[PDB]
Amino acid sequence: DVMDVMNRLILAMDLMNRDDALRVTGEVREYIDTVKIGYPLVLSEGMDIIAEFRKRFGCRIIADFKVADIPETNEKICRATFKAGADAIIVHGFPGADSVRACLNVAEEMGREVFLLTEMSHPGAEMFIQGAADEIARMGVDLGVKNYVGPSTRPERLSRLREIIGQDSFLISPGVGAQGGDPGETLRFADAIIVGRSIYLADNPAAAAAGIIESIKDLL
Amino acid sequence: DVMDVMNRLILAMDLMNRDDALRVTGEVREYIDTVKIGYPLVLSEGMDIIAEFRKRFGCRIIADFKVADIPETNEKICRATFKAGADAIIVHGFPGADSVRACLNVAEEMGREVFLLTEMSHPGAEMFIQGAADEIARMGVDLGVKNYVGPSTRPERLSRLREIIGQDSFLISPGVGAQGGDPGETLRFADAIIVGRSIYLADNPAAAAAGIIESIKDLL
Ligand SMILES: O=c1cc(O)n([C@@H]2O[C@H](COP(=O)(O)O)[C@@H](O)[C@H]2O)c(=O)[nH]1
Ligand SMILES: O=c1cc(O)n([C@@H]2O[C@H](COP(=O)(O)O)[C@@H](O)[C@H]2O)c(=O)[nH]1
Ligand SMILES: [Cl-]
Ligand SMILES: [Cl-]
Ligand SMILES: [Cl-]
Ligand SMILES: [Mg+2]
Repeated sequence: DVMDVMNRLILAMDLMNRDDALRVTGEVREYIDTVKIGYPLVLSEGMDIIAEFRKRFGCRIIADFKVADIPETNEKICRATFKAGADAIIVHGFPGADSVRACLNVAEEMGREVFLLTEMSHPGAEMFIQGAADEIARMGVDLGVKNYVGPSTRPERLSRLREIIGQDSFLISPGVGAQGGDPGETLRFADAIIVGRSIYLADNPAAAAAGIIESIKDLL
Repeated sequence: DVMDVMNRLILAMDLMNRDDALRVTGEVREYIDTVKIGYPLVLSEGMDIIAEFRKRFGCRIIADFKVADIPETNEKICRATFKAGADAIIVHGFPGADSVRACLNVAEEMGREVFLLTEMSHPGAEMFIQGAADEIARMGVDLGVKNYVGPSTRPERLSRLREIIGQDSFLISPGVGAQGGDPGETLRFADAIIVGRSIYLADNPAAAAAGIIESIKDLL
């Protein structure tokens, strides 16, 4: 009972121009039915971009908003985001359980899903997030979180996060390609990989996506 | 050399419809010249609301976006935010130094300021953020950050943050009113207080703002 991500591949659409974002997403549509839309695109083009993607493509939308406020503000952010048509939203765990619970409550009420971001993929994540991440994950499990995000760039950490959340939980993982993570190795632990620049900056994004999929063909 | 906030009072405009947000801000305009605009309003009404506030009120705009992504994405968020006319942006320190530096770089390029959020005001902040907060503040100092955010709801923690950053740094503080923080006590340590619901949900927002100011009149 998890979202059925085509080819285990989620596009991180972080182009900031509507025309370019629409073109590239359209070009890879035969390979990907799940698109992660974040603030680079939303702050450049408006929340109506979610509407436009739904209209143009047959794609699920994950709003990567890394929600990280107090409970009252988190509730408002989630409400606005789901109102706009996002299927799911990504929330930070480091602000604590009440902040996460606020998002879960709105998602339950509105019939949508929360993804909990545990450890991040960039070097700075080692300073504070890494040391909290196992506990953030355990907190997620205690709160009944079913969907998680963890880092492709640290296979040992991604493996531990998978252990904590169990095989039944859904885990997606960014940092593949540009940040150095390997698609096949990441899919040992994650249900789906998130890929941005490797696809959207390619001369031929469709060929780039098809190439990633070919490399993981035996894992589909 | 620091931001000059009228009446040491920053309005947290978290109403989610344009008409109400503009009306209430108009009602209190004689008391403030600095407005914090966050995702509740921006995700509901669009980034164009920032220019509209500048057109109507001439106020400074702090974009409270809790920026908490990897460096590459942080750059794009800051660029989109400053393009919309924000004077400053609030950035989480928890994701580490590289993520903060990404924001500082864009702010310098566009003539804007970064505010570093150290400890948060809500109960969940105790789980992970609080234990990292002094180190996050020292990181800010090392990075040359001059503007900080810390919690009205824990004056002893707010005082410690002031100690770390020094008297020359600029410190603003939310959690006043609704979350239990006291305006005058908070201004012992913060340069300015952030106030949302105690004003914008009041029967008479102007009288609410006037009342807060009366209570701190000997601190102005
Ligand atoms: O830990 C994380 C969490 C993320 O959401 N992301 C997001 O995943 C995407 C990665 O894109 P890319 O493949 O271009 O590196 C970006 O949208 C980024 O904001 C990440 O890189 N690391
Ligand atoms: O630690 C923090 C950091 C914040 O930015 N905030 C923000 O400050 C505002 C507080 O508003 P209020 O006065 O209604 O509690 C909200 O916009 C909230 O998102 C906070 O409450 N605590
Ligand atoms: Cl709250
Ligand atoms: Cl770093
Ligand atoms: Cl909590
Ligand atoms: Mg007083």
